[PDB]
Amino acid sequence: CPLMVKVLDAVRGSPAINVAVHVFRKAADDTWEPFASGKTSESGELHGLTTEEQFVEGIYKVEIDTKSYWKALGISPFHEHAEVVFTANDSGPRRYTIAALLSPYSYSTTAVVTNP
Amino acid sequence: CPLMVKVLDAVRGSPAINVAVHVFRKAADDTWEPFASGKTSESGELHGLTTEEQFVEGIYKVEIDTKSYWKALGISPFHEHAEVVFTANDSGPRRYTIAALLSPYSYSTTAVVTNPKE
Amino acid sequence: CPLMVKVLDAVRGSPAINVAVHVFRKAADDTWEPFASGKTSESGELHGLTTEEQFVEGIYKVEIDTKSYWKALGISPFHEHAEVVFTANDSGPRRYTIAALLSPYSYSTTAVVTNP
Amino acid sequence: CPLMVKVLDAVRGSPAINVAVHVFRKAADDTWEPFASGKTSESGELHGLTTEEQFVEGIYKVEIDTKSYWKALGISPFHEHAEVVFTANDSGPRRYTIAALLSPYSYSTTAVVTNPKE
Ligand SMILES: N[C@@H](Cc1ccc(Oc2ccc(O)c(I)c2)c(I)c1)C(=O)O
Ligand SMILES: N[C@@H](Cc1ccc(Oc2ccc(O)c(I)c2)c(I)c1)C(=O)O
Repeated sequence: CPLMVKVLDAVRGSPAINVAVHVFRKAADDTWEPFASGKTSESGELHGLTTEEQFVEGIYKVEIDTKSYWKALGISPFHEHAEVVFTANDSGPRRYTIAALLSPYSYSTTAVVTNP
Repeated sequence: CPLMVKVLDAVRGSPAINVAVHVFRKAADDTWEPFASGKTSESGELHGLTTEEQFVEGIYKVEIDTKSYWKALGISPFHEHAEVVFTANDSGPRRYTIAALLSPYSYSTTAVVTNPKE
Repeated sequence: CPLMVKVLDAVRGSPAINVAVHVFRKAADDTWEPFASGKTSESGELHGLTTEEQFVEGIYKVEIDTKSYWKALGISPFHEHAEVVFTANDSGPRRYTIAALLSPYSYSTTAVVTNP
Repeated sequence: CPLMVKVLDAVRGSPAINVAVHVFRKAADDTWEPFASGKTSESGELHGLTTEEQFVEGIYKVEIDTKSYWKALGISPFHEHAEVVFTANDSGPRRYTIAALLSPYSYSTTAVVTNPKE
C-alpha cells in the first residue's frame, strides 16, 4: 500500500470520517489527471488507493474536501479544500502517509516517508 | 491592506525571508488568472498585493513557493508548494491575513479575518 | 490500552524514535507523582503505559523529552521539553491518543478521544 | 520588548482575546517563582511583561490559560493549559515572541528569536 491518508478533527479530538479525497497525477500537458479516489473510514483512514506498479515517480496532488466536512457539522469554514502537492521520487517510489489535522480556520499537514 | 501574508520558519525560529508568493482569482471560464505577486520581507511579511476596489468577491488561490526556500537552505523538502484556496468578500468586504509556519515535511496555515473600520 | 503516545519528526518526515516520555498524576498535595514511563519505538509509538484499573479520573501530565532528541541530531532546539496536561474524565475513563509533531522551534499536539 | 506573546483562535479565525498568561523563572532552590502576568489584548497580543534588565539568563515557563478561554465560549476543551518551557538569554540577550494557535483538542506553538539592535 504505497499511499495512505489519515485525517483528524481538532475541534472534537476524533478522526475525520467520510471525508472525500481525490488524487491527481501531473500530465504531459501539465494538466491534472484523476488517479485515485475515496472516503475516509471510521478511523479517518484511506488506503489501497494504488499499487506499487501503478504508483510511479511523478507529481501528485491530494485534494481533501474539508469544506463539505464542516458544513455537515453546521460550521462555516474558511477553506474551499486542503491540497497537498509533492514529487513521489525520494529514492525510487516508497511508503507515503499524508496526514492532515483540521480546524474551521486552519489546517496542518505532514508526510511520513518510511520504507519497511 | 485587504490581503496580507506572514510566513515563519520552524527549523530556525525566524521569519521566512524572500519567499515568493503568487495570487490567482478563479475566472469566469473557470480558469485561474494571475492577480498579484510578491516576496516576503525581512519580517516574513507581504503587503500591498491589492486594493479594496480591486479585491472583489471571488475564489482566490495563494500559492507559496516553499520548495525554492528549502532548496536555498540546502534542504530537499517534501512539498512542491503550499496553496491556500478560499472564497473572499462574499458577505461584504473583509481583511484577510494568511499565515504559514513551515517545516521541511510539514506546514501549518491559518487565517485571521477582520471586519473593516467604517 | 487506555493511553498511547505517538511522536513524529517534521524535519525528516519520519517517526521520532527513542524519545523519552514520563507520565505524572496530580497528587493530594498538588505535586506531581511519577506514574508511567517509556521510550518511543521504531514507529514513534508508546503503549501499555497503564491499565484500565490503574487509569482513574484525575489530572495527568505527559512530558516529552524533545531537547534530547534534537541534540542527538546535532540540532540546537528551543524547548526544554513538550508538556501535555489534561483531565482524564470525559464520560468516565476512555481511549486517549496523545500525538506530537516536532520541529526545532515548534511543536503541535492533538488528542484523539475514541471509545471502541 | 524582550518577551511578547501572540495567541490566535483556529475555530473562529481571529485573535484570542483576554486570554490569561503567567510567566515563571526556575529558582535557585529549583522552584518555579512568579515572574510576570497579563492578558491578551484585542489583537491577541501581550506586551510589557518585563525589561531587558529584569530578563536575565534562566529557565522560563509561559503558561497560557487555554481552559478558561474555551469554557467562556461554551466549549469543554481537552487541555488544562498550554505551557512553553525554554532557556533564555544564555548566549547573550535576545528578543522572544512565543505564538500559539488554539483549537479545543489541539494547539500549536512556535518561537521567533531575534538579536537586538545595537
Ligand atoms: N500516525 C500516522 C500519521 C499521523 C497523522 C496525524 C498525526 O497527528 C498530528 C498532531 C498534530 C498535527 O499538527 C498534525 I498535521 C498531526 C500524527 I503525530 C501522525 C503514521 O505515522 O503512519
Ligand atoms: N502575526 C500575524 C499572524 C501569525 C503568525 C504566526 C503565528 O504563530 C503560529 C503558531 C502555530 C501555527 O500553526 C501557525 I499557521 C502560527 C500566529 I498565532 C499568528 C497576524 O497578526 O496576522
